[PDB]
Amino acid sequence: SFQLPKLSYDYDELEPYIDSNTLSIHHGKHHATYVNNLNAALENYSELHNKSLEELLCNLETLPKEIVTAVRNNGGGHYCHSLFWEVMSPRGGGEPNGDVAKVIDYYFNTFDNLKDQLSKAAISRFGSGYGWLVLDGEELSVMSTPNQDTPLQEGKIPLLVIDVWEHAYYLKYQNRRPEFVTNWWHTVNWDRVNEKYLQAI
Amino acid sequence: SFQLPKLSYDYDELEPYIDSNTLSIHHGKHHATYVNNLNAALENYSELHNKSLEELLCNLETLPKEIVTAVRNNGGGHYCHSLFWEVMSPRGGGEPNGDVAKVIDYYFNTFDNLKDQLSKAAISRFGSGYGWLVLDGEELSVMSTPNQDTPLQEGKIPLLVIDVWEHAYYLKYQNRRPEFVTNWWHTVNWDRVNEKYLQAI
Ligand SMILES: [Mn+2]
Ligand SMILES: [Mn+2]
Repeated sequence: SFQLPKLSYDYDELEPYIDSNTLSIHHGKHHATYVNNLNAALENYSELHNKSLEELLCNLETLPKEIVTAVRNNGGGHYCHSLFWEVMSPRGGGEPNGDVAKVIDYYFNTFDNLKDQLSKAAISRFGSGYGWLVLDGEELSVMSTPNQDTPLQEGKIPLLVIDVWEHAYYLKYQNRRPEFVTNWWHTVNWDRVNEKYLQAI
Repeated sequence: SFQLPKLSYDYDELEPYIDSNTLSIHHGKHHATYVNNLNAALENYSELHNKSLEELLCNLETLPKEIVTAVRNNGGGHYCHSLFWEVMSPRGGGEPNGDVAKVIDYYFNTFDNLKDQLSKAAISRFGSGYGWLVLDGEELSVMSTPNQDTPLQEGKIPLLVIDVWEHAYYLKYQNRRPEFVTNWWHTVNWDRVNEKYLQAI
């Protein structure tokens, strides 16, 4: 039922920021595996077949105990990676544009300050996880999550995410997570972020 | 003044099971960083300068709140990597020997069954962490931990450990964690596992 989304670009089109082999494995093995495991967990619970990915991740307590973890982990993996691919682009980078640029300045004063704060949140996530920009009411804030956990469980709406699982960066950057994060800003699709923000409100 | 331990073997000596680049970075960068951050956290707390690593990690609940996470994470990293290196060897692999082989048969029926159980525990540890063989009273058992957490916390004594942080295996095995686990078995220093068992009594 859940499907692996096609990327908007080819596996070599985020070079040199993200290497081609990594993008192909990260999408075609890691993300594909979360989708397949999510579908396996839900196969035999047809009462859940019409839940959207968001509904599942917003209501994890109410699932059968046999599958809550599988849905948390693989549903999370599906959600997080799907957003990650959407917010990068072969012609991204630079400063925010559109309506969201304005709300960014409102809450962070400058874009450079947002970049500093999200970068710190991502680098400071110990072990596997993500850094996030979220809408919490009218407010923009930065946070991190462990593993494939998401902000939806907390009522916050993701606009932008960076994957700091070691698989996201180890082939090119090895232990140098901060160098990966510095490079990742060059890929950011501010057009798509602005679309996510409008959707959110 | 914790120190990075010397390996018992050169960086190319676990080939072809673990690549030399990985071994060099994993010991010389990752493990070194945990040691350096551990020493940095303890520097301002003179009370603690004579506590052993085992003491620190068995009594986290009592450290200053300003540094407990730093000690858990970096003390953990030094403990876990220090054991990881001593349980592998260029002479390792195969079926267990010595007294521990008899205790393995006693609790698992056969060694092949221990191997299945520990491999499963390592593979199923979602995110970053470790798989362990521990002594829990007189009884030996298999478990996993997240991040740089150890069984000491819980009163159990480590005899053997596998690192399943992605940094342990990504350069050679990428997403194929099961393949990495299969190869790691060819490295196991059963002499050292035996010594750790005898001491655990
Ligand atoms: Mn990922
Ligand atoms: Mn490690």
